[PDB]
Amino acid sequence: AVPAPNQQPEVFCNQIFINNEWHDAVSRKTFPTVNPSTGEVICQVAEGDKEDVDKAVKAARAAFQLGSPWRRMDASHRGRLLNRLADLIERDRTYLAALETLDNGKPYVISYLVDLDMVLKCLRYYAGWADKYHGKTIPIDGDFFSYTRHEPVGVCGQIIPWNFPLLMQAWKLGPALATGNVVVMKVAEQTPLTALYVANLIKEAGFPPGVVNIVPGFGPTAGAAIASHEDVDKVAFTGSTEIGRVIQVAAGSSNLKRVTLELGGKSPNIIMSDADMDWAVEQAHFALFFNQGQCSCAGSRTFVQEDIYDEFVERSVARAKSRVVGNPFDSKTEQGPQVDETQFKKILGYINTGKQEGAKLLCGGGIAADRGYFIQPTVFGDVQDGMTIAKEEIFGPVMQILKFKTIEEVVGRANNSTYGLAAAVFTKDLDKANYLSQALQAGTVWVNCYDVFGAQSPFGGYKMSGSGRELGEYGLQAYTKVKTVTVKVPQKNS
Amino acid sequence: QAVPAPNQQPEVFCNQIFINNEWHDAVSRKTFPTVNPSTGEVICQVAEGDKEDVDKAVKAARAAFQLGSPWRRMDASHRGRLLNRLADLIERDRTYLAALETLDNGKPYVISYLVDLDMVLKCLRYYAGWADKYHGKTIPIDGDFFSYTRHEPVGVCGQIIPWNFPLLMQAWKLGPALATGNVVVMKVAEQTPLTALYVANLIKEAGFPPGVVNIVPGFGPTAGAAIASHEDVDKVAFTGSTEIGRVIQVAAGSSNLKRVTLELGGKSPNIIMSDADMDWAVEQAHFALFFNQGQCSCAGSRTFVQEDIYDEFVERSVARAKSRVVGNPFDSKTEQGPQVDETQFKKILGYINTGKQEGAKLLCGGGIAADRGYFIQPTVFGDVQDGMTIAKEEIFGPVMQILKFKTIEEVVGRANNSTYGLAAAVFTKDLDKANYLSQALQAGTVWVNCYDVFGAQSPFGGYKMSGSGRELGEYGLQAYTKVKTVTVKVPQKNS
Amino acid sequence: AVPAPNQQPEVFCNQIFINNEWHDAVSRKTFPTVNPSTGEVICQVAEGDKEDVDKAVKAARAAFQLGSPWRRMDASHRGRLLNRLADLIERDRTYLAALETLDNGKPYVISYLVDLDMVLKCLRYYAGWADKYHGKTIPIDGDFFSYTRHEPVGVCGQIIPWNFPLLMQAWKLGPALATGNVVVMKVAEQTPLTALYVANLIKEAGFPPGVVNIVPGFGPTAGAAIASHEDVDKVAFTGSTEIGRVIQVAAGSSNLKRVTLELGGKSPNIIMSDADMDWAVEQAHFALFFNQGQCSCAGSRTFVQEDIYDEFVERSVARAKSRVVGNPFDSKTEQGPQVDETQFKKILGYINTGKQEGAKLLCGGGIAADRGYFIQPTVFGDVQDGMTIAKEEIFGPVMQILKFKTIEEVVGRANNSTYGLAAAVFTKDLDKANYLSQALQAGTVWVNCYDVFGAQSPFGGYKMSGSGRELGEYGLQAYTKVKTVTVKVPQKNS
Amino acid sequence: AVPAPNQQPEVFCNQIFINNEWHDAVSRKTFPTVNPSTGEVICQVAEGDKEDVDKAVKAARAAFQLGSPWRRMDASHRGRLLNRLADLIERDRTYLAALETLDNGKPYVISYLVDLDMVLKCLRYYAGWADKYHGKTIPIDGDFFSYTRHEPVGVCGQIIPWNFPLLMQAWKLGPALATGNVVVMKVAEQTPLTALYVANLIKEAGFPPGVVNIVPGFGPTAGAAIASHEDVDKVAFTGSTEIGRVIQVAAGSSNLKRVTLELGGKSPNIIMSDADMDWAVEQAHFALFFNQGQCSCAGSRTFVQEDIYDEFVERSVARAKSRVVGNPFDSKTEQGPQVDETQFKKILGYINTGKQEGAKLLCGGGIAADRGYFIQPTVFGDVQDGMTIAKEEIFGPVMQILKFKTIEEVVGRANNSTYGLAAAVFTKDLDKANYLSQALQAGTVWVNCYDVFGAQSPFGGYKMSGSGRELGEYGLQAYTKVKTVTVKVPQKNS
Ligand SMILES: O=C(NCc1ccc2c(c1)OCO2)c1c(Cl)cccc1Cl
Ligand SMILES: O=C(NCc1ccc2c(c1)OCO2)c1c(Cl)cccc1Cl
Ligand SMILES: O=C(NCc1ccc2c(c1)OCO2)c1c(Cl)cccc1Cl
Ligand code: NA
Ligand code: NA
Ligand code: NA
Ligand code: NA
Repeated sequence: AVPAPNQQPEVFCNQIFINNEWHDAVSRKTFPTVNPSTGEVICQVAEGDKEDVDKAVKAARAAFQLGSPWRRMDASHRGRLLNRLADLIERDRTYLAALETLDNGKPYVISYLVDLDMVLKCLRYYAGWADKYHGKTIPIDGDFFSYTRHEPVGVCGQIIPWNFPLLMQAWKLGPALATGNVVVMKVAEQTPLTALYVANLIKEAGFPPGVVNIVPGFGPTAGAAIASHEDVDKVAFTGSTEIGRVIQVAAGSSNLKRVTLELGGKSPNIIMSDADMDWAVEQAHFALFFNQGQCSCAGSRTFVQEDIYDEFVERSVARAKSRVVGNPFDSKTEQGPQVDETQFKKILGYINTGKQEGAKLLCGGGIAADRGYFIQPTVFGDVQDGMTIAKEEIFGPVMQILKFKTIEEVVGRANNSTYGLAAAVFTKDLDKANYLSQALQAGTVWVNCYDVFGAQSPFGGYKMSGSGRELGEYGLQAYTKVKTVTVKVPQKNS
Repeated sequence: QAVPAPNQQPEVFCNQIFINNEWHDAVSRKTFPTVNPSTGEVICQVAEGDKEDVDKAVKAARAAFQLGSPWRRMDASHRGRLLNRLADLIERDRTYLAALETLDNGKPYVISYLVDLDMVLKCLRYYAGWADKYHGKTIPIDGDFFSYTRHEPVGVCGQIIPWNFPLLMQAWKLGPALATGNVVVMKVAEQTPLTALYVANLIKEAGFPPGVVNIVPGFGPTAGAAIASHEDVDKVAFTGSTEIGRVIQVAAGSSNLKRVTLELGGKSPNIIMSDADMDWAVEQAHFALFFNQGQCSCAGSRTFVQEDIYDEFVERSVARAKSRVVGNPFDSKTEQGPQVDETQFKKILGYINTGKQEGAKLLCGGGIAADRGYFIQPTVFGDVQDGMTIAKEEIFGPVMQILKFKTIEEVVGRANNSTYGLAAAVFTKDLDKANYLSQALQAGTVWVNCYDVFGAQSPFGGYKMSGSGRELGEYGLQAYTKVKTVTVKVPQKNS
Repeated sequence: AVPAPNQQPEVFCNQIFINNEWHDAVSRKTFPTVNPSTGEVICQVAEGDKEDVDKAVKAARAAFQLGSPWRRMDASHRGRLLNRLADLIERDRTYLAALETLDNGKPYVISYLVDLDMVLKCLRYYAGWADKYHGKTIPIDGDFFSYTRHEPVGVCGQIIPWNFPLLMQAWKLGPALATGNVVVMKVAEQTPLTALYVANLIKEAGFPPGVVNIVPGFGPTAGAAIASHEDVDKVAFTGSTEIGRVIQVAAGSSNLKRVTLELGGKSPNIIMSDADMDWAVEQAHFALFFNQGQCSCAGSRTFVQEDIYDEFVERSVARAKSRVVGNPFDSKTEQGPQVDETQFKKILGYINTGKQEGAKLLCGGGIAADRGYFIQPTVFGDVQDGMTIAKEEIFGPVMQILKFKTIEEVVGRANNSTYGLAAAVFTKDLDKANYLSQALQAGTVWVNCYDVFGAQSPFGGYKMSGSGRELGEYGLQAYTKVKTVTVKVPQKNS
Repeated sequence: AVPAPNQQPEVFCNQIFINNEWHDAVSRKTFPTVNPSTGEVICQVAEGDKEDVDKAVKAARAAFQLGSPWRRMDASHRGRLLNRLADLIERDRTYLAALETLDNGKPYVISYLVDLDMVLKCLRYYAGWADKYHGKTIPIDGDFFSYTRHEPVGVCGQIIPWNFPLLMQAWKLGPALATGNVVVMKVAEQTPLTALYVANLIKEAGFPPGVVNIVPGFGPTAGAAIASHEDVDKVAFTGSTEIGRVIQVAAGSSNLKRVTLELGGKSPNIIMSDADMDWAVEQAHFALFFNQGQCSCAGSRTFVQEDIYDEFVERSVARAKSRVVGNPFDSKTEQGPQVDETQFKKILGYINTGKQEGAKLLCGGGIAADRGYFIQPTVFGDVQDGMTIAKEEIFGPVMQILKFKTIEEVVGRANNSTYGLAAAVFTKDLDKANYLSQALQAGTVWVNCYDVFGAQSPFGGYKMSGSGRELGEYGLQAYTKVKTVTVKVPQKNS
């Protein structure tokens, strides 16, 4: 049950957010953001640059000063505030789902039922962590009392992508604020709007000024400013593998700030011959096509055992051909447009590359509409490991199906990747499942499911898919600094 | 490693009461005989501790626990060193202790050596590593305060251990209590005090301060009951029959509100799905029931077998029980030794006669295996029904119950229809069946495609009437730890 | 600020709460509850007994059945429910605060600012714990995958005292529900009203029927029925130590149910000569007299170093004499009546006992008013360790001041007690504080403060003051069962 | 209680350690290691370069392969091996302490009682962690079973310094091997000998070949090759802040490997007017001069309250003048030589800068012997914040004493540093101790003591002092990779 969408949501916030106030760029420059369904400009947005980031970092640093409201505040109260934000986001849930859909392209039903639900669950989960992340009292040798405090890292720079604007914002803000940090956040030029509105609610919820600061703008400018800043303590970045290198380089050439990265992937989805066919087919479709295919953990390498290959493919093509593409605000729409023109063209490039290399086109393969960046759900069969489409992140509605024989074989082929973000195993066999989840070199391994995310369970990549983890108790460690205090005592006893 | 040839008649060097690192006679000067179950002959006399010797033990322990004492001041890391030393000393005397364990208890020497001793060693060494790693917390309390917790020793811990695993039970008790800075007054089984008393000697040699560990051999209703009722015992831990754990607890509740943990009986279900690996399932089910002469609280004493494989399984099961070699525990061919004593001997025989009378199908064995010693034939009952006494009551002997079932919903309900809940097992190749069953079974430990798999790392304990609280793992430390909160006014609290 | 109270609040809930339903006793019996300030009957309340307990237990068992809504419910959602309950409670904060004062006698200002706030903070704390109490994956020897599940204990009997009716309810429900248990709760016959109103809010919050059942009645009847019930998996009791020994006895001869107890105390409050005099004096007054002296952790043995003893006693007597006793609804009132005639009489007896013992009566010592159960703030000086008033829990506004010379001396004297619930030290010296915080045999040691409770920090007794802990992560341990699952795997790797 | 030293220990191991075998450098080149007490060459050592690092890494990768002896080994057994290694090191304790002194210069008595003891305690501490670092079972939403495996990070590059050759090696090997990692370790060109002997003991203990590989050589060559390697999964560096940057840059332009740094410091040692004079003076001397002043956490900024400043400075100078410099093998020697000519000249240069900037040279300040790199214990008084010697890590026997007035003042000046490795407070006051321990921006705060290390308490810096922690349970985090496994189940229940 979903409330009727306002298909033309008004935009209220489009400037830079610092100290709970709205600011034009120092330069007074602005940039257009576009509706990827129509190609029409939604509105102009403040274009943040190095000098704007400087203002934002200075505001955060002051907010973080010892004895400030934010620093003195009860941990439990940081929790109440996160809970209040959740309630405000829920109050304006219909509006935000619509705004997300307008700015990003994903179906309003998914924005509402998935993205918005997950945002509420993430903030609410982390609200609970604010006063429960304990330090230790330590049985150290000698006549001493030793213990640790789990202190905030400090000023945290956070750069989030366009594929899940609201959710990614929440994945970052939850652990950061629960642990008492202050934030300087750069949002994607493609999808700045929803985050800017949330900043208004952050103000409304009662967060002290300077605790959260959002600077819309371009990456080569605003993003690198954060990563290179001499007073930023930590930088978390979710984006492509390409941009990620550009960040850790800039971040290491400054003040030795802490760095975490959530990057691309080429995740294998393995279908053993004893898997439930109907289930494995629907899940493989879901695994790849979700969010217009725009997921780092997309199941973009579908390994199918030879004995069931033909039937699996047969059933998969029918499912991809029945996938409804169109107006994101139509309840019946399964697939919206790609986020922008640059993505649109790049996806079409990979499709054409697939054909040249001898992959077998089974459906789609071309443009799905003359208006907006709609691409047809595309499926490639008989893919081989050495193909570009088998190796590179496409980030589009393009599915690759490979055939294997043995379980030992597929382990080697699934693991032969510079990526290692996620993987899946579909089988009914207890031993096969335990064998594969242990042997697969990925941060998350799903068994008989896919894209199962909980605020409670960590997500992150092995290898070149990134470092560190988000979500769960683990997501706190990156936003925490350990101080050991060791006190001479008259006589230590047990 | 290879099993060294055993001295089949090892000498006894310790048979008295151990208090403050010294050997005592009982006050009454009374001693009692401990028997060799393989021959029925007396091994030696053992000082017979009673309440008055327990009072000496508790006084001793209390003194060693005093603020400023060597034990209380000792670095936690050092308590770990002490535990490793003890382990090193036991490994030195492993051949001797393994043989002594066989002499006093009856279990095959090869098993004492390769199983019991290895597990004792692994248990002590594991907890040696916990000594300096069980942290309290610092806590982000509201207001201008600094709040933290100290995990302090619970104090004077009375520990009563059974006879089925004398060395191992000792280790399971000493490991966590010593790692966390406690002192102990231990009462060992009258059937098997010898090995525990020799280890008391090793505890001295290892360097533990006097009074940290005190051992009082004696009888249950006297020595054991005195620990449970003592006004200066802070914790009592009892492993044994469900029947006696009831008594022990009843005593603790009427004394000083001491902390109590129990490790009691069971009638654990071993569930064989039709898709199980047959040969594997057959050998594991045999092991699951017959191990240690069937003398395990977690014995797989209700063998549920899916109807399609029932006949084959029962046939293979009876073949294996028929081939199981019973005899002298020092002969390497022996898989089964005598039961622990005559009382058990007869109780098991009684249960067998009950099973026959109540209409269970006697498939093999069924009576005495030798004229001398407490040897019983490995016994298998087929067509066992839930309502039968032998399907309900713990037998603690080499008596196997095999029950037929049809569906997975059926077996879960039947397995869970028990006052016990110590352990359970599931043999199947299907992921969903394993997961469905491991979640649904009301048992403290669930084994999947294996049985009797223990590790110092993984907690062990029962649901329902099989006791309360756990042993082993990090959880074993909780029952031996006391939490103190210290909350301090500070000038200005900041994150 | 504090809103004006309705001094004659209406009563809505006075029956037995089972399956979200209000029931009369099977016997149709009711009992009168009395207003301690006036000695007048407030209303009649259903008198539950063994048959009513038996119905409650059955309902709880049924709600706890595998596949039930409460068992299948996401842990995070149990969290939502506790937060909703807290919200409904805060909604009715002004009303519940007045009802608490009417039935119990404590000053309304304190019911509102202390009791009700701590109730809210408690439930909101545990809401956070619902989906964060993880089991473990364990590196066991051999080719095995071993892990633990932290399952609920099941049907939990909870018996709560009359001194903090609402807060003790929360201390019990928070952890039990966060961990997925079901509850059969016996409330005190002196103060059943506020707890019954909360049950109404538990139904309104959306808790499934049977998850919380509340049976008002008497101890020898309803209480013993819970403790002795064959189908109750755990019993938690807070109250006098004598009655605690009975509850622990009932559980032993039934079904080996897990029992935790929170019992009495005779907590030492240690004042070193280097302490802040003004703070120490006001804190020692607070520590003994708070809640009409009706706290098990009351600082009922005030040890004062001999060099500041004369001055401390002077200030302490003056403070006691100025303490305003009267209508708990008058904002000027610091001290209401004792909870009932039985307590009233007990306190009078203890006062006389001290007098006959040769303790010096420095002020008070009699009845403070005609109506209700009011007792004059009373102070004894030159108290000795062997005195009955120095050893037994008085649970009234009766202060015991003792003189000591050295720190090594006061440690011994402080510890020479069969109780061990709490302790405090007042000093400015770092080493003195550490020495004493380590040496005192108490579950809680306060330094330069007293009665500082936080939802995050555990509370419970050493020795005969009880077993187990409430509050904090520790509060969850008693409400969880550990299950180990150990699985054979093909080949264990790190 | 110290065994007599062999003042000329024989060298048995001087090559590259790969696969438990001793290797010459590919180029066959070698370099001299010097005795800093005599300036004379002890012996030549294999000069490993990029090609050799390449061999070692391949060796490590092979030992880490799924199904290998190290990967299949019981975790408890990894612990048994660490204990065996510790026992072997204890067997050869006299020899190792003598060789440490010979190569490094530290007093033999210190090498024996401090260094080797701490080495033993570190290896034994972590041996105990081997089978106790659990993953989690997670109460995720939905019908799933979700859990984490704590897997090894893989091939770990470890570059260690020359100030604590043996202890540093153990600080790295302990956590790394306890978690099942494999290691390529680069030892200091100045002190490579003891570490290579320890590798012979690693072979003796029974560690599978390729689990530990040691490549002696130079920083710009061997050290850089490790950091830039495309098959190294993690890099841990300890040394100057300068080189730490080089490492973090090289380690970012390669394969996004994990990086932890332990860098320099300029740690504030704060003496309040109510401190114990005798104790504070001896401890401030220890804090600075320990190990020829060669400790990153040295108390190289001694702040003294003006009321006690004069007396503290007088006592400190007297103690510095009394410090015995000489042959490290002489039981009376308190201070040996600096590590090498480079450091020798660098410290004398800092001394020169100190005099040129107008800090009061109170004692020492020159060369202490005609042979070897001995420098007199030096004390500067009236040091100001803006002086080079008050800002830069000197890493030698050069003490700075500063005057302050208020606790608010000293807090601001102590934190006014790009370094935050450690700090200390000497006071008898409870409140002052707590205010400072919280306010000081350092990774370790000592109260009424200094340089108190325990295997159990974590160590590491804030800001430019590095990232991450060593020792304790936290020391395990940088060596662990988290895999989340999420499994579809029939019907989830609590
Ligand atoms: O709808 C779901 N995932 C969609 C999804 C895919 C990729 C994502 C994501 C959500 O969040 C970030 O990346 C989903 C499902 Cl089927 C089961 C459990 C929990 C969740 Cl959240
Ligand atoms: O008001 C307080 N305590 C009063 C109090 C006394 C005894 C109690 C209690 C509260 O809760 C149960 O027992 C109080 C104080 Cl002075 C400081 C910090 C936090 C709190 Cl909650
Ligand atoms: O000798 C000690 N520190 C000397 C020391 C200084 C700097 C260090 C170190 C040891 O290890 C690495 O850095 C020391 C002390 Cl006084 C007390 C407790 C534990 C320790 Cl280990
Ligand atoms: Na857009
Ligand atoms: Na015997
Ligand atoms: Na009342
Ligand atoms: Na050298």
